Amino acid sequence: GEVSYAKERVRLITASGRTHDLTVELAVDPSQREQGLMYRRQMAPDHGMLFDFGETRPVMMWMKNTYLPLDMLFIASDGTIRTIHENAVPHSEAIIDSREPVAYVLELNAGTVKRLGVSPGDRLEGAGLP
Amino acid sequence: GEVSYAKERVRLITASGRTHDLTVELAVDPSQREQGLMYRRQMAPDHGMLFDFGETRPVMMWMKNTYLPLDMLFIASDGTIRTIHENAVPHSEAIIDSREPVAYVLELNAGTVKRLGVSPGDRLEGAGL
Ligand SMILES: [Cl-]
Ligand SMILES: [Cl-]
Repeated sequence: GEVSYAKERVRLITASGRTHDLTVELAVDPSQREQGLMYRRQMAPDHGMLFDFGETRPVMMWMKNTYLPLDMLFIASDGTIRTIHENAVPHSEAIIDSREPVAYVLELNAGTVKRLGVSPGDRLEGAGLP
Repeated sequence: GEVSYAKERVRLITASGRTHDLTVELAVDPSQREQGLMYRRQMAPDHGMLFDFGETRPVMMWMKNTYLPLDMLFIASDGTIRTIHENAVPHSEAIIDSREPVAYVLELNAGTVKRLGVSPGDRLEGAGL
């Protein structure tokens, strides 16, 4: 049938203590993680996709077939945001490497990191996290 | 400046032991309490506003300039939910009384109390509760 994703409420917590909720689709399967947000033409400002690699290891992301400009947050197993790549470029096959082992990647609309005042070292929290 | 409130994670804890997390904005001076949730057209199911009266006394609420239907929970200083008025009516000037003295009111989307299985006697916990 139609591809489905588990959804969940997560929150970004910043160093200032500010909290902001998001609704994310969980990309768990290999096909879900590879398809990512390909072909989607819209996505609400507080919605994103949380890629759950099921292990801690470096990861590689790209923008192949992706129309929405995105911010990418590379996240440790304890929810710490290690690095952030803002304004990934639609359609680009340039690899964006995590540069170090991580457990998750959060993709949000481009500009979301700025809108929410998020920085590396801030945290994502939710059901499995930390 | 953009209107802001201190914004907190709080948790409803039912008598049966179930927990439900929320993020609430804190209305803590007279102007904030009198204007809390006016104008808003949308609010997530797990969001609300916590009105902090700075003391324990009878309180009075209404729905002037309020577009969202809301559930009101009247809460003691220790976080115990004393009474609940579900399904307050957008724009209604009807005055909703705690009757007894309380320290807080939590406003949620209408129907939230029923959806979460919350009752009088249940508890709200957070930083400060
Ligand atoms: Cl801040
Ligand atoms: Cl779409």
